[PDB]
Amino acid sequence: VPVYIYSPEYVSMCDSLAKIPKRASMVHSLIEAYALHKQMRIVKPKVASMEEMATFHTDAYLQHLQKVSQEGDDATEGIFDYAAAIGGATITAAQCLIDGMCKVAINWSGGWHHAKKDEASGFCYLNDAVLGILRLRRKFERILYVDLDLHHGDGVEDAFSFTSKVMTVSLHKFSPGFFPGTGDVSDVGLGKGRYYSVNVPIQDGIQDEKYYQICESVLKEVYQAFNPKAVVLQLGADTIAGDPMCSFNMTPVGIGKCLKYILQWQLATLILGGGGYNLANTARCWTYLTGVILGKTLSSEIPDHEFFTAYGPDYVLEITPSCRPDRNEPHRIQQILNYIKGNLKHVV
Amino acid sequence: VPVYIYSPEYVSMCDSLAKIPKRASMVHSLIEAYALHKQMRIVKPKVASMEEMATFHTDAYLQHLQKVSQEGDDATEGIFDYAAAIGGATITAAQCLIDGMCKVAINWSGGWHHAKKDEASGFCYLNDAVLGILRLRRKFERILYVDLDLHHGDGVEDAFSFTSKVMTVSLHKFSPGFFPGTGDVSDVGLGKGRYYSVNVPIQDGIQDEKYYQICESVLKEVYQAFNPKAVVLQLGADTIAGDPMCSFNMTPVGIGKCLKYILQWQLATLILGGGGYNLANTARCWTYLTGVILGKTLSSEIPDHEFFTAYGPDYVLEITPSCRPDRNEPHRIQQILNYIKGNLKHVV
Ligand SMILES: Cc1ccc(C(=O)Nc2cc(C(=O)N(C)C)cc(-c3ccc(C(=O)NO)cc3)c2)cc1
Ligand SMILES: Cc1ccc(C(=O)Nc2cc(C(=O)N(C)C)cc(-c3ccc(C(=O)NO)cc3)c2)cc1
Ligand code: NA
Ligand code: NA
Ligand SMILES: [Zn+2]
Ligand SMILES: [Zn+2]
Repeated sequence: VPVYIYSPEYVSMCDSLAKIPKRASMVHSLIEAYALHKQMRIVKPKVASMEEMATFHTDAYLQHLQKVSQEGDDATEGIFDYAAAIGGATITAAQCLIDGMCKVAINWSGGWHHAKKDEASGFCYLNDAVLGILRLRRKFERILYVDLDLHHGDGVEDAFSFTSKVMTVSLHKFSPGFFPGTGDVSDVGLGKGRYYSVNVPIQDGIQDEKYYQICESVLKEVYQAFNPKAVVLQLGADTIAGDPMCSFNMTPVGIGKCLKYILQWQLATLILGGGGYNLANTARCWTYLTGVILGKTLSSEIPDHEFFTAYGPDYVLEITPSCRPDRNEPHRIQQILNYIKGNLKHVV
Repeated sequence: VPVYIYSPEYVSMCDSLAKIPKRASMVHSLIEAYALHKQMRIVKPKVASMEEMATFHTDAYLQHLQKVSQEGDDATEGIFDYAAAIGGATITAAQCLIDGMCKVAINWSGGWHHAKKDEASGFCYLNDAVLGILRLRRKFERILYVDLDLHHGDGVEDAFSFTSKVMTVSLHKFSPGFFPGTGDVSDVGLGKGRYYSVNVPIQDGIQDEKYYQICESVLKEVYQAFNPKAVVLQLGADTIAGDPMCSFNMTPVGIGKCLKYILQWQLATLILGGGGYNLANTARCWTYLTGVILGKTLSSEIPDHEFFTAYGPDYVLEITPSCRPDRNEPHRIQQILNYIKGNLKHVV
């Protein structure tokens, strides 16, 4: 059955740093509230060690990061303790997969895909996704990373754009001035890790229907033109309607079919989170996806949990798309899918 | 000359509160660097007292904020202090105007237009703009509040919904899911003040010419129809191209014109800053604008000051639009321009 990397101390840990909200708690609180945890194997995460974070980051960086982590912004205090934890969490998820414990491991507080080996970007100071991928390598030769967060999962792409052992697929918003700004379809990787990096530029207003069509064909091509052995899926919920981001118009269900599509492969999957700046909703989303993984249909009545009052004013689990246009012209998308399939003709 | 509300103590204040990043020193540091300050009157703000704040907020509210602000995130500590300091700063600006000390009073760290009398909203705890409006109402009768920050300045509209003594005009983005969510053009005030609340809902990618041209038409009709005596202008720099918000595609010049226009009126104007989450960008903007207020032209190159590295790699004060389309279907805009001009018939 799935593994849920959870421990009170970890949740409380992912609700700290000067500019952090209590999203870890709300997410757990609901998964707990619908009793989904009861259907999972809970594992308590470890705190990664400098030596482990260092598998991907430069000693120099970790040492500095740490140094500052106590001082604050003289970057706040905690970041290193914080990072160490989530990092540890992801690695624990990978370890369980590797140790044929589960075929699905979950770390919803992970997904910090904007960090580099020697640099922090997009409030990510550790690339817990790379650390897990690396960890999967020990038994899995080919790893596939799918990023469904609204932003480009550069950190990870970048981390591996020189090998063909790790393939990444990032569906993100791509518009001049939108962060990070990287990820156009022509960005296929470098040297030997060329054509093993996929990016699908989408625009605002895509809904469940078109988003999945793109998800599925792309994944379809990939799977057979890369034949992976393990998957790292990051599901940042900034594509879900409601979110400050106000860019895509998705609901947990769309993302849920994209999730089912992967799960069916029957491969070792590491499930991460990432953005989701509409607390209640992000919690609605990963709690929904956690149901998908369990094969349980969830009630639409938000239980009476410590954070109930925040699921106003309808207090139900479904999310309704905002009344916003799709600026996605259906043929441009076809131009991209085509391109990609071409790029894939170079993957062996 | 114009007044610049600066205080070492005020900038240190405004550059901290746990998740408050150093935007205040950046803006001063650059205005200071271009030596604009030398041509203004630097006035030290006062802090606001419970009573000054109470002018607009409920003692209950004021005291809750007060309490928490001591504890911290047990919302950090300071919030009350921060609020009362920034409030104090607008109050001072307005008194200067009232005393006919100057014609323009600047407080780039104010413009927290989302706060309610008894509720914080959109990161705003105190509504330092209202308090300044309420301070102008001692001497002035008809106050006009123009809000050119990406968002609807609802807290200040609400505050004056039933009075025809204050007219609020807000140009902002209005789209299903975009915060705060209010501001349609059909939100014209209530009872005694119906038609005294003006809202201009725009879409993404508007640039300097379309934007200005709209601004100018509403302000012309508003000026002739409401005939103001003092102005309160909020210039949140989140419309500028670059900015995380990736919504409008403006440069300080399109906003510089709106400001210049308002200034042609020769009325006591209070300038407030506001959103602007691209620090170097915001500083550039408000430095350009302060130069507008002074009527001076600035070096395209950035002087060398404490936050110099931060303005690279082309170290200049201009900003270039982004390659994103404008979604303001021309015909729809006019519809607004007309509903408004018709609404402005019933104003005395
Ligand atoms: C009140 C307020 C509201 C919003 C922002 C905001 O958007 N901040 C802000 C600025 C920037 C940015 O441009 N940088 C280069 C760091 C990036 C982000 C940002 C947003 C989302 C993600 C993300 O989804 N990571 O995968 C990363 C980074 C946020 C700041 C203040
Ligand atoms: C990484 C990250 C990036 C961005 C945000 C973010 O946008 N937060 C966030 C959430 C909400 C919200 O929905 N509320 C109900 C508070 C509103 C705002 C928000 C955004 C912009 C403004 C503003 O520009 N006022 O003029 C005010 C408030 C920001 C949060 C995290
Ligand atoms: Na996505
Ligand atoms: Na506005
Ligand atoms: Zn994101
Ligand atoms: Zn704003």
